[PDB]
Amino acid sequence: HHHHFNLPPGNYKKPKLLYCSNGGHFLRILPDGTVDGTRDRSDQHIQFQLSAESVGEVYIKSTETGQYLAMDTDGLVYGSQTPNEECLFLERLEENHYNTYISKKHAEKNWFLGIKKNGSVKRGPRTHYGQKAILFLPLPV
Repeated sequence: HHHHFNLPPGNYKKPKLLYCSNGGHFLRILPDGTVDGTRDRSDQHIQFQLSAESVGEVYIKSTETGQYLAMDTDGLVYGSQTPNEECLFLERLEENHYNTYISKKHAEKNWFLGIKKNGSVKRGPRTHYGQKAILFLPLPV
């Protein structure tokens, strides 16, 4: 409805690292549910298992902790112990080669997952099409 349907080649079979090209950070969920970006390729909290719920709809789960990436009503990204509506993301291809993650619940507002150059995760409303912060590369673990 609100977005295009260009999809990235499949990437759920194996766990992946979600590399943000903006500042070169790996998405990370700390045990306390804190979400940020880290440049430390040796972190034990940057590995995720993605799975398709519906074509183009995914869940992003931390393999270390089992926490699910989610986005709250206020646009803040957090780690959810259990899967819910806030955990569904629209996985799309962007600029022909990257992956973008749009909050399903907030799809009409174009709220995305994105990381600033300083490694801080962005609030939903601060993100938008055209930004570098929303571009991810799923890398092998």
